[PDB]
Amino acid sequence: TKSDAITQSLRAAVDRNFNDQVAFLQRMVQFRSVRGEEAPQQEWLAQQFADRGYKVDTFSLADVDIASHPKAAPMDTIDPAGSMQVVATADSDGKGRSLILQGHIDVVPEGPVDLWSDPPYEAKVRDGWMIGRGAQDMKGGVSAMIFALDAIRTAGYAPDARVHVQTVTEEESTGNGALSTLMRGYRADACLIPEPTGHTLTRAQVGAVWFRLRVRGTPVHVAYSETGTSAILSAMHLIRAFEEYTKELNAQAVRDPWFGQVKNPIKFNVGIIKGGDWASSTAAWCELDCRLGLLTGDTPQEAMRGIEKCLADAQATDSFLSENPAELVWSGFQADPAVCEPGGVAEDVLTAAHKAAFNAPLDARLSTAVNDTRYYSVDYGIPALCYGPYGQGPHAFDERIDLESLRKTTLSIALFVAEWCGLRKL
Amino acid sequence: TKSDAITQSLRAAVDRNFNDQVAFLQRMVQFRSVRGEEAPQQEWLAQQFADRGYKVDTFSLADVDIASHPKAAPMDTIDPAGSMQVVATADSDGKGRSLILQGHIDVVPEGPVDLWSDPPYEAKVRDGWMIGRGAQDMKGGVSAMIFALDAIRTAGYAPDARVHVQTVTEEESTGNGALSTLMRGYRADACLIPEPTGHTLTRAQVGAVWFRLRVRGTPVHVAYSETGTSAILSAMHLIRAFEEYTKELNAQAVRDPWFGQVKNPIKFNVGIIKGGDWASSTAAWCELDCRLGLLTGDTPQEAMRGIEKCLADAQATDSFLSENPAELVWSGFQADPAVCEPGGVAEDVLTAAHKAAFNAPLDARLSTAVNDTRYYSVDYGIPALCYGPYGQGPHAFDERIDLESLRKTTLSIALFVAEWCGLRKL
Ligand SMILES: [Zn+2]
Ligand SMILES: [Zn+2]
Ligand SMILES: [Zn+2]
Ligand SMILES: [Zn+2]
Repeated sequence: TKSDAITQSLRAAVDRNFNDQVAFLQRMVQFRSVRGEEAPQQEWLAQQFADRGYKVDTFSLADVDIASHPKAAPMDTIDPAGSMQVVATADSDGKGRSLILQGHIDVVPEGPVDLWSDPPYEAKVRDGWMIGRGAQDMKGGVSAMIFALDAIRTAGYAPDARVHVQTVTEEESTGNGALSTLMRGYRADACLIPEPTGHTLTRAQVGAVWFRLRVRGTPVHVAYSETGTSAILSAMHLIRAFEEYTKELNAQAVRDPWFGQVKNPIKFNVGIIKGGDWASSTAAWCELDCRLGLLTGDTPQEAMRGIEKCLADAQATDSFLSENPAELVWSGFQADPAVCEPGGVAEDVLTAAHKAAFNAPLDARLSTAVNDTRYYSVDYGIPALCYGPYGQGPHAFDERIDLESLRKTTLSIALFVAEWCGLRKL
Repeated sequence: TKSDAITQSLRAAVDRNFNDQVAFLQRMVQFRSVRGEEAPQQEWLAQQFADRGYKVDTFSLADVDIASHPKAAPMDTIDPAGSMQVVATADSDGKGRSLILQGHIDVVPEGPVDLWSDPPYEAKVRDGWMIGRGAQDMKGGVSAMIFALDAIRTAGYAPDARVHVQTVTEEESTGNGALSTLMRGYRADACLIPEPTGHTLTRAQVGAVWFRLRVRGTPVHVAYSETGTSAILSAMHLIRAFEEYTKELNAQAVRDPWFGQVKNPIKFNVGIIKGGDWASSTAAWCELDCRLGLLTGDTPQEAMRGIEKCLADAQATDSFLSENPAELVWSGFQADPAVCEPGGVAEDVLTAAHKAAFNAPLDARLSTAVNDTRYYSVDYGIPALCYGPYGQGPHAFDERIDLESLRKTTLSIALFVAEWCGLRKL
């Protein structure tokens, strides 16, 4: 009765504030916070936190000397001094369990704007969905965690333990934002990141390596092409080589504890290609930006050695590459895989919070995408939960988030905070 | 003999003026007259022609309504109103045969500047060679044609017939600059273009078609790669299809009366590639700029239909393309092949000039590259000769011209003009 009344009041608070929440998310989605362009979104979030009475700490990857940590990933052409993190702290003298709530506010490129059916940064709301780049992955989740805490406040309460609310860059490229919050000093008894898991807990997740191949060739006139080579055709040779390696890796994936019975869990992608200068000249250069997954039994340095070996073996079978060996650039992720070890108390609390919010059991799922919980649990021994709202089209056209999923997910997170941290009268 | 005397005075004249010729050529090479950026080079040439007493006509592709000609080729992103031609005319009441001397002053992109051993637009001279983009192809030949006429003047003569000296853009991409000189009204009893043929007459030359393939595909999270498709992988499928088609075309090439015994005379090249947005997103787009040659019995229209069919056939067999057909864009050349039929009087005169200058018989060769002689002969019935100096590396790193060759070729052209046009004493 005591317990049901507090729950029914948080539910009330979440509904009361929900119209504001959707507006809040729309504003976020309208920030085109692609890589390198996140500062305005973070400035806004900082002021939003200030408005709610949090102590606010904003700092860059350079402020914590990011490259000094062995798990920091290389930053390619992006200046670490411009890559901004925001951590809001509600301090407390309470006896409950402290919590980190974290989400990323970087979003992946929208792609060809003409292929979206509603514009990617307008945040059009339609038939109970909001369409936008970042709406699902993961600004929706970010709105859910902030408003979970607003709901507790609206209901007349405050968490009975220290809480940090973290908004980070670089999740989609390195993970260095998440890592920097830990380098900066922030700890808690648990961490929850509301990636768009469709109301599931991510039980295990792959890691990943980003790498760029820079290929040369011997340019000649097309008329004399046999006397030269093409860097673009040689790049294609390497793509085929990496595809074969990836098939070999997936044949071995059956030995993995968690992903053993999943079909082709290791994914290889050539995401960006550029090369050549002239339709009637042999291409002298070609660059490929790639990604390769790794499983729970692998480390990134093992996967990097494997990548180097695959490339070394493939250079020998191409004439242009025997005279012009391709350069390998570590261009981003060197990311650990992670497991949410079953049987933890944090998961028990989320199970009960989920039950109350969705009137269903909490399902666990595998993920062939990376997420930032890995830093919290692998590197800092913090129980970490990846769990969030439902939507469609991450990294795709017409990415969209289910607004009723979001309401329920916001409630679930609020209920989680209440049990995990405990409540006190505001 | 009297003809031997005139030849010796022309030999002396070319030698006297050669240091000036080299400085003139260096200045030309120092103009980075890549496509769209040729106007300063043309403004300088116009003035150099005015300084020599020629009547000078400069006009753009727009000024002749280029697109109105059936042999005009598409201009892609390049504004015809800014593509400048220069035609210098030396009128005569003489009874000799009139002559066009023509060269292109557009140069192909230099490619990775760090892979040149001497910078591409510095025109360094070392060990009897000049290194530079355009030095061989074909600013060298332009200097030769200009200084051949300067030698005739130095020796105390003028050509005894009308001469037009033409410098044009667009040879490396469409041929529209050459065609515009003819649409403007310029005619003569013969035309000579000093492409760097290594002191050979080009007997026959391929045509060519430029085309761009614009792919789509369905972008997803690499994590769910199989859910979607890669536009990059689909572009590769098309490249393979065009390579197979080119193979079939070369199988049929045995029936060409000029190229029938050449191995692989038809060349396919993918010169430029761009695609995708993100290492961890499936590529939604990919664009390829290509070139395909065609042989002397083929027409550009027929080649174009063949390219369209090859593409149509290949769309069927790719998943992403089966639902997202790639678009073909005509991107430049729609260039006729050409033949310099043997037995012509112009060739006889060139043969004599060549023997006098080089003490060697004139060899004739086949070319697997297009040149602008096609318009003069095919479209306007003007006997046209492609013949010029020796170098190395057209469209390649460290393009260079042999200065001893340049000097002798300049004499050869002077001797050709003297006999073709006749000479009168100043
Ligand atoms: Zn995410
Ligand atoms: Zn993502
Ligand atoms: Zn040329
Ligand atoms: Zn050329």
